[PDB]
Amino acid sequence: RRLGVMGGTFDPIHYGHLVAASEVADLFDLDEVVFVPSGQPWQKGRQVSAAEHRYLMTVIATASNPRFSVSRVDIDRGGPTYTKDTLADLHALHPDSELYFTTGADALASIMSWQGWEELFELARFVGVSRPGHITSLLGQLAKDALTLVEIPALAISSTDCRQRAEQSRPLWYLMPDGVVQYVSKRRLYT
Amino acid sequence: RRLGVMGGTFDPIHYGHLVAASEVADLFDLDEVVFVPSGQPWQKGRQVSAAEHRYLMTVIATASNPRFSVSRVDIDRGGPTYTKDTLADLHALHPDSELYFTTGADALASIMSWQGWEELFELARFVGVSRPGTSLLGQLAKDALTLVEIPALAISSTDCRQRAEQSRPLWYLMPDGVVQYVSKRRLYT
Ligand SMILES: CC(C)[C@H]1CC[C@H](C)C[C@H]1OC(=O)C[n+]1c(COc2ccccc2)n(C)c2ccccc21
Ligand SMILES: [Cl-]
Ligand SMILES: [Cl-]
Ligand SMILES: [Cl-]
Ligand SMILES: [Cl-]
Ligand SMILES: [Cl-]
Ligand code: NA
Repeated sequence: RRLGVMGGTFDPIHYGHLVAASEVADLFDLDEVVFVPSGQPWQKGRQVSAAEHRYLMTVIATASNPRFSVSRVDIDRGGPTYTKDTLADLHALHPDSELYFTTGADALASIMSWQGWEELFELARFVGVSRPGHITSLLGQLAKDALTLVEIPALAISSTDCRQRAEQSRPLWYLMPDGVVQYVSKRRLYT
Repeated sequence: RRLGVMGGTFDPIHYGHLVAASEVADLFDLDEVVFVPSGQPWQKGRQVSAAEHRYLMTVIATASNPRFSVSRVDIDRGGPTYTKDTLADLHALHPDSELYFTTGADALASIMSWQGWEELFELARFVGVSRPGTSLLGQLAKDALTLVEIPALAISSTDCRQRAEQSRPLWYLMPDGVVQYVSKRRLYT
């Protein structure tokens, strides 16, 4: 049994993320993908939206898919979110599943540089998903089958662009599910 | 009043097309957009799916949007489409609207090359849409048309058909109803 673990802040989630999870599930024959919204990033950058907003947008976006679910392990843990804690928690909850941790390739590079990965690679296989656009030699240096990079055209859609459109009152329709568009608007998330 | 005319083969329609139409409508303050599935393209290539399938997928995809609708005028005319016929038909149906014709930059290049572009520019404002990344340059230089980049057009009909052929999932690249219509009609097997 194989379980995908889609980590991110999901601020907001959009169709790029959903396509990514669907394609990774297909490529690696995953039985389910669990979306795990981050609790509080250690990574330097923008202040993220309140955790319950990012959780609810992720539930709304994934509800209709019988093979997707959403986990609160990172939001409920307390303190900053580390990938190794996420995988430990999910390994305990799903003891017989091989874990496939999936996130944006850039984000994954930062995790590996800052946190290291010998312990991470013992816990899960890793998949970095990248927007359309020497690194192979580097990938050959890594443990066999430990890390795969996958290009997803739909990741031309970005959370940054979605937030900027919302701030500028430009339409979000068809970049993300209807329910997420309306949740963003009626809770006034990105003004 | 301003009306967008979104021409395409829509084989299949996908979220890239819907984002593009929505973005053009916002940029140009269009009151509505009419999608017009075309006949067989002028350019030599694959035979597109039967017109009824492409029309139904476009209706399914746009039904929920109050500002979108679908027109049969090009598929009922028969043959490859002259854009001046499309614009004459839509002008008669919306005679007080200024028309904005939008299509893929590649289709627009074929229009400029094989159809009478001088007559065409009297009839509508032309907008080409493309994903980020030559006679068309002469008209752009004169501001006889405008090109708009749409990131979601990284999603392409070619990739959607290849995925269907290989039994790979189409979820979230296009509305659920289109995914299921493609599957249960076996369109790209
Ligand atoms: C840890 C690095 C050396 C290494 C991990 C395995 C992947 C093949 C990534 C590699 O990173 C890079 O190559 C460059 N890089 C990126 C760019 O991240 C990617 C990711 C995938 C493909 C290309 C670039 N970001 C965001 C970094 C942050 C800190 C240090 C180096 C970083
Ligand atoms: Cl993103
Ligand atoms: Cl609510
Ligand atoms: Cl009118
Ligand atoms: Cl002509
Ligand atoms: Cl049917
Ligand atoms: Na122009």
